[PDB]
Amino acid sequence: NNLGTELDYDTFCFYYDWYGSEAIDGQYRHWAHAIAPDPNGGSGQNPGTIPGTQESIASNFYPQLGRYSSSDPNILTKHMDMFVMARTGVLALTWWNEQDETEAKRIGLILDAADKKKIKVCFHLEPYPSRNVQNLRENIVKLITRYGNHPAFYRKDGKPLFFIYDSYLIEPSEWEKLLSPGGSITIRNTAYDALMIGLWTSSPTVQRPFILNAHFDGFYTYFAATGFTYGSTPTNWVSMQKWAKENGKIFIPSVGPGYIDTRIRPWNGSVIRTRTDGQYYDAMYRKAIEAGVSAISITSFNEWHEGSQIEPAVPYTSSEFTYLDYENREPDYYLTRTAYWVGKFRESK
Ligand SMILES: OC[C@H]1CNC[C@@H](O[C@H]2O[C@H](CO)[C@@H](O)[C@H](O)[C@@H]2O)[C@@H]1O
Repeated sequence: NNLGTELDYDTFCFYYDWYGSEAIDGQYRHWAHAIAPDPNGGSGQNPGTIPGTQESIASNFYPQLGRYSSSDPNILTKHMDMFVMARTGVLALTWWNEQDETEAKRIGLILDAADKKKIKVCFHLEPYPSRNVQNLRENIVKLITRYGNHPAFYRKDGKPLFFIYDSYLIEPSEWEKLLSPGGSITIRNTAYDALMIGLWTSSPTVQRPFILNAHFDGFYTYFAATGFTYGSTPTNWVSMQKWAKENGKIFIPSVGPGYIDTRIRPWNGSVIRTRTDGQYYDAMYRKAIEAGVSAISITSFNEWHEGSQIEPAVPYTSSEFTYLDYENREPDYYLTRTAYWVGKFRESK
C-alpha cells in the first residue's frame, strides 16, 4: 500500500509505563508525586506531594484516559491505536532496572499489545542506581535474551537499538570497554551488539570527543524545551547532522509539542514552552526534518509530569487546580499533527 497512513519505523516516541491505579497497582502511582525542592531555594523546604486524587494529579494537563494504569490491557490497546493514529512506528520504553514482577508484567503486555498493531518497542535505559558499563552489559544481555525473539522487538538492519539517558554520567573510558570493538567487555561482534544512542547535551567542544571516545553509534537530544541545552536548540541541528554524517554517527533529534513541569517543579517556570495551538510542535518538527536526519524521536508520548505529551488531554477544572488543555485543538490534535509531520519526514527522507 501507498496510502500515506503507514507507520514510520525511524520515528521513536518516548513512552512511560509508570502510571498506576489503586485498583490494579495498589496506588495511583505517578499521578501522585513528590513536589521537588528548589535547588536554589531555602534549606527548610517542606515542598509536600501531589496526592494523585481525581482533582489533583502530577501534571499541568489532564489525560483524556483519566488516572490510568500502565498495567491495564485495555489502556495499552488504546495507546497502541493512538500510536497508529500518529504513525509512530517505534515505542521507546522507559527502563529503570526495577527488578520487580509488576514491571516484567508491563513489559510483556506492552510488547504483545504493540505487536497486534505492528508497532515496535525499544528500550530507553534510564539512570538507575549504580548504573555502570558492567551492569549495563548484564542488563542488555538480559533484555536481548528475554525479548529478542518477540516479534515487536525493534531492530534496525538486524540490530537492536537503545537510547541511553544521561549517558554523560558515565566516563568515555568506561563506555569504551563496552562499546569499542576492542573493549574488554565489548558488545561489538557479539550476539548482544546494538545501536547505542547517547544523549548529546552541551557544546560540540565537549560532546564531539565524548561521542567519539565513548564509541556511541549515535546521539539524541531528548529535551522538549527549546534552548534547555545546546543539543535541544534546533538551530544547531544542521551542524550536528553534518558532524554526525562526517563521523559515521546516527543523529536522532528529539522534538516535542511543548514543556511545563511546574506542578512537580514549581520553581522551574523559566523552562515553560507554550504550545500555541500546535505552532511550537510544528516549528520544532520542521527544524528536525530540515536538518536532513534519518530518524526522529518524539518527547513524549506520555511524560505528563513534564507537559511534553502528545497523548490526548482534555479540559478539566477541579476545586484544586485548573489544568491546561489543547486550547483551540481537539484532544487528539497532537496525534494527527504527528502523523502529518511523519508524512513530511517520509517525503524528504
Ligand atoms: O526518560 C528520560 C527522563 C525524562 N524526564 C523525567 C526523567 O525522570 C525523572 O523525573 C520524573 C518526573 O518527570 C520522575 O518521576 C522520575 O523519578 C525521575 O526523577 C526521565 O529520566
